[PDB]
Amino acid sequence: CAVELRSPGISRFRRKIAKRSIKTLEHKRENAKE
Repeated sequence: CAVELRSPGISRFRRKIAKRSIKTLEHKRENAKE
């Protein structure tokens, strides 16, 4: 099915959920000491 060809349903919002969790992962070992 063409789920991400013309209208990517869920995909435009699934990444926003990941961008909120992944940012915390990035700000863990790279946001401590030096």
